[PDB]
Amino acid sequence: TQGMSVVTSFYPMYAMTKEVSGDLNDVRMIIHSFEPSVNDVAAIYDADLFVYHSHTLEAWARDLDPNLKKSKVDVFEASKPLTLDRVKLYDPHTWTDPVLAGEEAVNIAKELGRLDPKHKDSYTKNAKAFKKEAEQLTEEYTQKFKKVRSKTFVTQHTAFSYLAKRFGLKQLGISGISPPSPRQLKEIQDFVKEYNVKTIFAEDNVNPKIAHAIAKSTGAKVKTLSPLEAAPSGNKTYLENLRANLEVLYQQLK
Ligand SMILES: [Zn+2]
Repeated sequence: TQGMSVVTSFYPMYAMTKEVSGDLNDVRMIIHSFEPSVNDVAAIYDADLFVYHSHTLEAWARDLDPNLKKSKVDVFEASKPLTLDRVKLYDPHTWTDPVLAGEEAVNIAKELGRLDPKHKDSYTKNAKAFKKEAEQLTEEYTQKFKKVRSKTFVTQHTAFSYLAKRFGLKQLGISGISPPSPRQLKEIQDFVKEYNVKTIFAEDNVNPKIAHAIAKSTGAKVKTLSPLEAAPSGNKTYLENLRANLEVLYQQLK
């Protein structure tokens, strides 16, 4: 409507762009196994800016060909300047590390500014505030995590490896990069005991029966920890949502 038409692949892309773009543009949203519908694709070609995270995640972003469709959408890989770790094929889940969520918002600002130079400074300022909020979050939880009685946890999938590097914590996913054999089940329960883990973290929108069973047979409590891959209910900013989840983690490792 007003300003540029911006499309994004999934919640962390949507929320970072939205906060960095402030009230200037039109920001909309369209995961490991997701293919765009014919409507999604049409709406990408129709946009000025489509923001996705990594071709290691939304692999389909590469099949887009604005040249053929005589469209002028700018296909934009927001995590390019980020070094990704190998599994562990790379682990895409950088967004749950507050610092790295920062670098990526800063990057999305840069691109918005290329597309629309008049408000360049404005994108920049919003990115800086986001960055500086991410750093207050990193610090607060750097303090909090060095005084917990349990530094290890298990999550429904391997989505928190970056969050875990950042806070000196150890994680294991029941599934891997994407949402487990009989051996793996056994290995997970052994990991739980070797490290004495008191909470298995399910995620909403993935069937929790396997986490409950592991927890049951292992003396551990199931709880919920969101990779922020699906959009959260409510009206919190990206980092408010990331904070609430760091805090579930700490309440449980406390
Ligand atoms: Zn994931």
